[PDB]
Amino acid sequence: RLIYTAGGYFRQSLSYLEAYNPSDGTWLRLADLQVPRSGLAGCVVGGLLYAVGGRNNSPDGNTDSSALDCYNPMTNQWSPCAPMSVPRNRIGVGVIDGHIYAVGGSHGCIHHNSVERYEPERDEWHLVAPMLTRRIGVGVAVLNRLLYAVGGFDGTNRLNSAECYYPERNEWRMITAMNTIRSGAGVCVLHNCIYAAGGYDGQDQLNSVERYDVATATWTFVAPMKHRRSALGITVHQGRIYVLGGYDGHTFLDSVECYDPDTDTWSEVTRMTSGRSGVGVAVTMEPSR
Repeated sequence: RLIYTAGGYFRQSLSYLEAYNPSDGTWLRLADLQVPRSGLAGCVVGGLLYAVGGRNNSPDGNTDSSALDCYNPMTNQWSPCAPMSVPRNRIGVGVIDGHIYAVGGSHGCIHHNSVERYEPERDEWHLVAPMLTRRIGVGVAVLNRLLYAVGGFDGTNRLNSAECYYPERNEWRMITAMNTIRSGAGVCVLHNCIYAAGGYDGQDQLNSVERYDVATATWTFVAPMKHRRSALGITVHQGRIYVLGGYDGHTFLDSVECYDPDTDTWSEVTRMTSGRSGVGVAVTMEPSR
């Protein structure tokens, strides 16, 4: 299994799909996305990689994207899927029961609180209950088949609140807020905790990391990253967290850091082939040759 990064931003939105091998350190260059996009999210269902939402910032135009596209590592080919009901730049997504939930994001000046669910076996999207909060640059994770939306920006204020979606009640409930306001943080599940790493609080890019224990409904700050960063990508591979790129207020980072939960330590393990922010990241089997 490899860490795949899709899209991103450096001066303009990007079409790169590259896959990192934590063992042998290589970055594999794979088929370009059909459209350059930044602010998208990535996920894997079955063994297929999905690129969801985002925005195409190009020298000739700037369009948010409702697109859903699917990458098959066995063919090294992208195929479109049915699109979401609206464009969603700076989206978060999570997977429950083999279905993809698309959460928040922006379309122009619209800041979504809406949420919709994709069923791959029908290739179709349906709207679900909207969040309590409009959230762009929202971090999303799934724990025990409940869907969490963490932080973001509501168009006026950046957020430390978090809320939780119950699929079978079709309702959102506020949970305990994070210690730190964060939009564009990296949010993932590791072991049985929700991690929120980095992001932006409206004054500084952040290197802090905190984690939510559902048993105690509390957020605790752990080992902070080496490099402050907003709009980073994040994923879990073999029991460790990987954060990719982002923006530190000056530079589009190529740094990749890795969190070992057993030692509560971060280390820099590689650099992307070029710095970028706003990627979609996810883990799936290695391609065929």
